Amino acid sequence: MNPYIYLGGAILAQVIGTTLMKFSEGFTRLWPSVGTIICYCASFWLLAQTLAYIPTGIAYAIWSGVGIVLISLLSWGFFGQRLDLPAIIGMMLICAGVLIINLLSRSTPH
Amino acid sequence: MNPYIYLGGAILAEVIGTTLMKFSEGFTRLWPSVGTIICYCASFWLLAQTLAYIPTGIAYAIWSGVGIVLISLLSWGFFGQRLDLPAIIGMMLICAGVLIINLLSRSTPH
Ligand SMILES: c1ccc([P+](c2ccccc2)(c2ccccc2)c2ccccc2)cc1
Repeated sequence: MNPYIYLGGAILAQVIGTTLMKFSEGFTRLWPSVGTIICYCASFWLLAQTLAYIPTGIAYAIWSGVGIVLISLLSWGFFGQRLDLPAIIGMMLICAGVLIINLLSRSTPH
Repeated sequence: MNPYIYLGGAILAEVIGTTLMKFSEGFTRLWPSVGTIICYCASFWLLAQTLAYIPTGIAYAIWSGVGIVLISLLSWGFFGQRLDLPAIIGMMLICAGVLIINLLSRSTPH
């Protein structure tokens, strides 16, 4: 795999998984439930493979924060698309997170 | 039960889980790896108990502020690393980002 394509897959898995679990309200359908756990385990594996390459606690927090803001922003657009302050600030936060991951990566000896 | 104590325990379970996940070094240590799975699942369960008494964004704001300091202290303590300039800005972004998004976000329709 490519580590950024795999990261995009992990972001996609987080978006689908949170939404699917929210709709399900628990484990309802067995194949969705097992598949959701497997997609999260595959996503978690990428963090374990990237353990020393970037500082773990800050990296997880930035990825998680970007993820829930992205999930909320996608849900907000589904409710109705607004050029409003939380959506604008959410995009700025995601852009700052992407920039901060580069800065964390380049302040970590490769 | 006491929900404030449960939330503190839920955060502690994540911080210990993340500490075990770093200690496990790419899944090489078997017994911390087994403990890691249990600690995150326990954190999720304690969080599930919490989110019947403290709302999701309110809980996330507390989790974001309290938890980062605790894992950072352990990160210096056992893994010998210091927060550099972009990591400090990242911590500021995590701390203030939840508050501004939660303040300016608009209510769910359903
Ligand atoms: C397990 C179950 C729920 C959460 P989260 C959350 C999900 C994704 C990214 C960031 C946060 C949540 C999301 C939507 C509905 C309910 C719960 C979560 C974590 C800590 C504190 C509050 C909320 C976390 C782990």
